[PDB]
Amino acid sequence: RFLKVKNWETDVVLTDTLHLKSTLETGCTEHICMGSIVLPTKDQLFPLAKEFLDQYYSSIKRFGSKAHMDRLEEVNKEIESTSTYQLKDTELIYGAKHAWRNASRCVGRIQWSKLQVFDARDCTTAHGMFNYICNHVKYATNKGNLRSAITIFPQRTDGKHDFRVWNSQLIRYAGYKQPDGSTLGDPANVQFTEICIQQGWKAPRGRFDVLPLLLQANGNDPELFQIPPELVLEVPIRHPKFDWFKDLGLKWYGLPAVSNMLLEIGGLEFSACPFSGWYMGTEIGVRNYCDNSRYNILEEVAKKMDLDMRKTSSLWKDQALVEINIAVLYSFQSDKVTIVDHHSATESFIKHMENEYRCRGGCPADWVWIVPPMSGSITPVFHQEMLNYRLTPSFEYQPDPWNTHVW
Amino acid sequence: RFLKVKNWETDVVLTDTLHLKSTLETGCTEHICMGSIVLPVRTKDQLFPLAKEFLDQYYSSIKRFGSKAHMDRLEEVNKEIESTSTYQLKDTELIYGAKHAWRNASRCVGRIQWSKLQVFDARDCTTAHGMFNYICNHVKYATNKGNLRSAITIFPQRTDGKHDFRVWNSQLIRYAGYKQPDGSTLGDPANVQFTEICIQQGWKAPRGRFDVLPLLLQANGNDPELFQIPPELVLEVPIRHPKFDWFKDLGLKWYGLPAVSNMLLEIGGLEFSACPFSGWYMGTEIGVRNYCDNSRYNILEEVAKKMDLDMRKTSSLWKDQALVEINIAVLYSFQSDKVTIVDHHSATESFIKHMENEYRCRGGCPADWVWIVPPMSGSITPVFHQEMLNYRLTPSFEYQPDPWNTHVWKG
Ligand code: HEM
Ligand code: HEM
Ligand SMILES: Cc1cc(N)nc(C[C@@H]2CNC[C@@H]2OCCNCCc2cccc(F)c2)c1
Ligand SMILES: Cc1cc(N)nc(C[C@@H]2CNC[C@@H]2OCCNCCc2cccc(F)c2)c1
Ligand SMILES: C[C@H](O)[C@H](O)[C@H]1CNc2nc(N)[nH]c(=O)c2N1
Ligand SMILES: C[C@H](O)[C@H](O)[C@H]1CNc2nc(N)[nH]c(=O)c2N1
Ligand SMILES: [Zn+2]
Repeated sequence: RFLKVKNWETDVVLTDTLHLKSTLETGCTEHICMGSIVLPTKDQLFPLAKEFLDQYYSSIKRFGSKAHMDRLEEVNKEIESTSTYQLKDTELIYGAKHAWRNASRCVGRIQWSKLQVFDARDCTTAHGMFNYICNHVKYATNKGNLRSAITIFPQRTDGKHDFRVWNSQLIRYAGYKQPDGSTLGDPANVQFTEICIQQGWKAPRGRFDVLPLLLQANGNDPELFQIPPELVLEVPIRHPKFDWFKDLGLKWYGLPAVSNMLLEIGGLEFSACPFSGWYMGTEIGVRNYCDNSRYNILEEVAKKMDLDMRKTSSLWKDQALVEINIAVLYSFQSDKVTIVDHHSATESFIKHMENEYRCRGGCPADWVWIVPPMSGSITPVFHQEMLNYRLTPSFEYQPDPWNTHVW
Repeated sequence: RFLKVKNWETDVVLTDTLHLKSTLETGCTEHICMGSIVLPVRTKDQLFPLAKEFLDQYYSSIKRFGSKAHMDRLEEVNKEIESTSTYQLKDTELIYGAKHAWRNASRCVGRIQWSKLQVFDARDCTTAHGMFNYICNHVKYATNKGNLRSAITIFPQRTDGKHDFRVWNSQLIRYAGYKQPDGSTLGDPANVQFTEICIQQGWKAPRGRFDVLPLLLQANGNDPELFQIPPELVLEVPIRHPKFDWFKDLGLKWYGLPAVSNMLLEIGGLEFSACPFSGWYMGTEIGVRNYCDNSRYNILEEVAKKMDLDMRKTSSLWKDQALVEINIAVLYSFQSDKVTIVDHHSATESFIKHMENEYRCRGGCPADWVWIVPPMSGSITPVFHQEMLNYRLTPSFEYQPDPWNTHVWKG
């Protein structure tokens, strides 16, 4: 029932009681652990609504009050007659902040309660979506002093009227396969980049082409839109000591803004719900630049540091990886754009765990995702036992709509 | 029912059917994953099925499943069990047994090596002194003057669990750590408690940053007794850096032979509570963990100082810079002295070919992602991008409590 988590660096032991209020399934059984797998009705809706509203009213310390009780009735009546219901603004804001609070894969949740919510449930068209998004981008960016935000489009209905942002992030770079055989730009977005061009995007066909947005309103065929270039804050990448570094022509964008997820609040499904905070340095320096499936630039970088690339045991990949990441951090900082390093992020996430443990009775955390893709054991989270479980409200991965929609 | 794992870098999808032969539990449920938790006397009743399972396995793999030879051995073990309540493994079974425990060790990146394991059978051992000598020979053979070879020594199985063979050291070779009256430890901090226990049994401690602790050995459930590994048997590598000449002046060395002595080898239901095993190091075990954990030698501060890194903001990645140099030094030192070591790139790459081969020939390979991915440079090693299934197969190595917590003293 009660379960302990031990930190093996500090010996601090925490007791998790929050898991018993756990809802969905993990993918694991008594027989098999799936911790490292990336993807493991009126009757159905009311329990979900009730469960959500009970946590809301308890959170505002009016559990069992008439204000509480009255609301449970109204939602039930609306379900029985309308087949869905609408969240109050208070509920929407609480629902959103908690979906982030419950995201077991996010190292940055110390911040969870500072989420600016933009209610875009009155949106009806893709142009409308584009407007709400540009406003999201500008508010969030704040000329480099980034602030967390999420924008919530209308909730699923019969499911054929879904609002969706097709891009996986508001801001990402194109990818083109070349007659050469290699790939120009980001090969993560190759498919999506063709889909855009296959819908009349004049792609400048470069390495760092900011992609156009594909907005789907009300289950309609989606449309292209170019984020005002002045709204996309980008950072040229230089090193505090390697002068030649800029000659690689590396740039990255300041705003990570995840837009392919599904927000579930009290049984309601918000299928377009882009949110954004700010980067941990390693997301760009380690993953975006150094993954083989990505910009994959280690080979070329080590070659400029004059490192011995003849044997893996010289650790040249490792030397170059550090420098690449020093440079990302330095570049963003020089330009006063919010970024956080993995030491500082993970340190803040331990403080946030301890808070969640005494304050909430626990904190679902996915260790595989929380530990940075560099220097794991020199970050405090490496030594921290974490329990992983699915609470609601939540964000959930949804598959690329192009796999789904018809025209 | 088949399960698939994806490699997110290569898009290679594998199909695991071996998880179907798993019986033991994981600590996980449909409602909780305990994937990151470190730790999540047997009756005749339960024993024969475990024997039977095991021997069905052995005979399958030698291609004798169903043979008169297989049925005879089942019957013979059967009888032996109800007559004497336990049973003895044949040699061929013991060897098969201990290879498979390593094979099934899901937290072990070194398994491409599994079929090459030198089993020493120490099941005629009866005293601690007997234990010392078996172990000395283990260490000599395994070392092989720096050209390390994998080995395990198996002392007698548990009986009533009142007569256990134990090695009190968690590794056969490990440095002392001595807590000072001011809170600083002198030496490796992981071994403070064991160090004191040794000191208590009358070991006279040199008290330096690198003293090789004595073996504490328990035979037949008896109290244990001290013993010095002969120093000429203990291969050590002083740590220097290829370009940094001041690195040697930090006075660091490490031992060559990693030899886990605190685990339990279960084969066909039998429990071998002393089965020290040894292989060779992946460099990061020393360079990242042993040296750079805060709870270990903690040399980061000292190394980065000497390198003149900017130490006033963590965002200089000074800590990350110093970590790499230390790891370069470890691999450099070991190669220079011709002591076997493998780097984390080479090791994870081998594990991937191993894993892939293990799906092809065995229908799977249990693997614990959290332990397999190295504790530095995770994503630039290919295991990071590897989906893994973790499950428990027997034979197996199990953790067991430190015995001073359990052992009842005779005095
Ligand atoms: C404020 C700074 C933030 C930091 C530093 C941060 C950090 C991260 C990181 C490092 C990851 C995994 C990254 C990856 O490799 O893909 C992640 C995942 C995630 N984060 Fe955050 N986060 C922040 C803000 C937010 C916000 C505002 C939300 C939503 C309100 C959020 C929700 C999520 C979710 C749902 C995931 C899992 C994504 C997936 O499955 O692909 N985070 N976070
Ligand atoms: C060929 C040399 C080997 C290499 C490079 C290697 C690699 C490793 C590493 C790096 C670990 C985890 C290290 C740690 O953090 O404690 C490990 C764990 C383990 N290995 Fe190996 N291994 C090797 C040989 C062996 C052998 C010969 C056996 C048994 C015959 C074995 C069985 C195990 C077991 C049971 C664990 C888990 C230990 C625990 O849970 O504390 N390995 N392996
Ligand atoms: C297949 C699949 C499943 C899943 N759940 N997720 C993905 C996105 C991939 C995975 N891992 C990297 C990449 O996502 C790209 C990075 N995501 C940014 C997370 C972040 C950081 C700071 C602030 C934020 F608002 C958000 C793919
Ligand atoms: C509590 C607990 C449970 C468990 N299963 N294990 C431990 C040992 C920890 C793991 N990490 C630090 C320390 O183990 C240090 C010893 N690990 C060497 C593994 C190895 C490498 C190469 C060849 C070999 F034969 C063996 C503690
Ligand atoms: C297969 C494995 O689960 C996969 O590569 C994971 C590992 N940990 C991760 N961790 C984070 N933060 N982001 C990721 O994309 C991944 N990928
Ligand atoms: C809490 C966490 O499970 C623990 O610190 C683990 C993580 N992964 C590890 N991986 C290896 N190889 N060795 C370890 O000691 C650990 N420690
Ligand atoms: Zn699990």
